[PDB]
Amino acid sequence: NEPVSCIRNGGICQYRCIGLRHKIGTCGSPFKCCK
Repeated sequence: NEPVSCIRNGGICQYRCIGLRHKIGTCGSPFKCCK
């Protein structure tokens, strides 16, 4: 993928995210992109 996973943006990944955290995409499958 040219755009690479959401990690390229500099955000972090986690298995699950809570409302408090915001997700703009999915870092990976076993994790999600959240900040």
